[PDB]
Amino acid sequence: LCAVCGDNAACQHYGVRTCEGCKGFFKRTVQKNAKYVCLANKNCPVDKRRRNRCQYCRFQKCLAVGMVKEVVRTDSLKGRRGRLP
Amino acid sequence: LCAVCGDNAACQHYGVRTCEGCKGFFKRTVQKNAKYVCLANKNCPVDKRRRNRCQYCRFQKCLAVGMVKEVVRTDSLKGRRGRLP
DNA sequence: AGTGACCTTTAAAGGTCACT
DNA sequence: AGTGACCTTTAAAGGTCACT
Ligand SMILES: [Zn+2]
Ligand SMILES: [Zn+2]
Ligand SMILES: [Zn+2]
Ligand SMILES: [Zn+2]
Repeated sequence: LCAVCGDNAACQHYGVRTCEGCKGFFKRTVQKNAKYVCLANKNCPVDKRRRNRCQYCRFQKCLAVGMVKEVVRTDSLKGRRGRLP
Repeated sequence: LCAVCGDNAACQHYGVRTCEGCKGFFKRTVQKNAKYVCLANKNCPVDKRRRNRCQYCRFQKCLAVGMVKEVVRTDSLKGRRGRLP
């Protein structure tokens, strides 16, 4: 299951077995180089029910569990689907 | 282009860019743990035309170009299709 | 604008069988 | 029994768009 939020997970995404929602979130965050601010103490619990309630803490736990930014495509590799040789 | 025989090659197989024929040859050789003997000096040229005329020299150069035996599935992984998680 | 269930696209695995 | 053109299956990458 998903290491950052607990939802159901079929395979690994950007280094960690993740939910479909946390694949999309982590992917859009890095492409847009988004930057967030947590309205509370950076201790927001990130489970399936509270997942969207803080984008900072949800990205913070993304980096903590070990999702790697470099996997989302950048420079030459942007746009191509599937595995890269 | 296929590194062992020169035929056309679409992708990489067991570590080296190879044709379908040399993918199949290399895979069954290792599964059957086959062992060959070269009817001549072990210098037999392996191109597309003479490709099947000596299975030792074609296997000899197969390991030389650098395809690795471990990729074909053994023990736990025998029988399973596709990429491994 | 952001979300995420759903989809296509890849590299590369093995399985198949007319032909030899 | 051996070959190899062809097929299906894997994980995992991006793209979509009704819903919010
Ligand atoms: Zn998730
Ligand atoms: Zn927070
Ligand atoms: Zn070849
Ligand atoms: Zn020979």
